[PDB]
Amino acid sequence: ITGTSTVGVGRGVLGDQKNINTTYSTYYYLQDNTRGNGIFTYDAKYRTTLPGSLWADADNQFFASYDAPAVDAHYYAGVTYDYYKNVHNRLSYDGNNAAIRSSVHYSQGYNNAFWNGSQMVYGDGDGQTFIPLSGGIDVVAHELTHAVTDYTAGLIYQNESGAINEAISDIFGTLVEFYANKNPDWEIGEDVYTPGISGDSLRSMSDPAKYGDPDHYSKRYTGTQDNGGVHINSGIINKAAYLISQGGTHYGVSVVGIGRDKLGKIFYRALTQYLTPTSNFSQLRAAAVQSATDLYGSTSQEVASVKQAFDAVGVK
Ligand SMILES: [Ca+2]
Ligand SMILES: [Ca+2]
Ligand SMILES: [Ca+2]
Ligand SMILES: [Ca+2]
Ligand SMILES: [Ru+3]
Repeated sequence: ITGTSTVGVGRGVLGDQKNINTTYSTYYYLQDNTRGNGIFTYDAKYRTTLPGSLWADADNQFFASYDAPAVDAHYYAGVTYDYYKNVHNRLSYDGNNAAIRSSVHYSQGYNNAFWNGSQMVYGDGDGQTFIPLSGGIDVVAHELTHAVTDYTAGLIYQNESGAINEAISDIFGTLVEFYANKNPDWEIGEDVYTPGISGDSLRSMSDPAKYGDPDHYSKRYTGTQDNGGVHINSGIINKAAYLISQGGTHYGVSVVGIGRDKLGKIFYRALTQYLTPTSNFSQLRAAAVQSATDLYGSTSQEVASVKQAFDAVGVK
């Protein structure tokens, strides 16, 4: 909507107060004009018609329980925007400041969040398996990263390119979580998963096997469920990424860690310059090696560590 930029205040899903960029014109709307061509957050009102209505509030205060998922979808979209711009010089998900649109209160008891090809969509969870999923910065940045991938490598969402697509989203969702630097970890979804159980999450990058996901190519899933296991075999690549950043010895193979920033540069460059829609795991290894070669040189530790990491998960 046309209006003047303002700053509202509210509480997110986890009860934390944050300021949010809004737009005033009769109502205060969740429209942030300070980032690219705008960040816009919508109310799906428990139904499934999208995007629903641009979020309107009479007084620019967003402290009602119903407001919380919107506050966090809006704010963490901005954090994700900031990460890609400041860390990778990328302006929004298309690299040309496309508007970022999000809808919350999608459906009823909906235990998921997703990028639909055009926007982000967040369920509220059923209160048991999940609380509103925009409360998880890694979930928000994971699904916004699917938009980045769709505009760059274009990894097809099935089989190994699909598991790479998923891992790329887990990798950058986690790096955005470290960027925001609030209780960061290498798990996925922990802030919004199972409020009745502490210490768990949807997936783990540092030990995928904690949830029955493979941590080596010899344990890959080859059936047809889950689009050929894209949320399962993503564990193989998540482990590789974790090892590249943090190092460790995995099934006897030692990896020298090079840290998060370099993991992020290498995988960003792979995603945007070398991966293609049909890339498989072995092709990702090559892309990552070449990216590390470009950035740090063929004889670098960075290249050697990337190779160690893919050897450790059985990917040649
Ligand atoms: Ca209000
Ligand atoms: Ca965390
Ligand atoms: Ca996390
Ligand atoms: Ca939990
Ligand atoms: Ru996903």
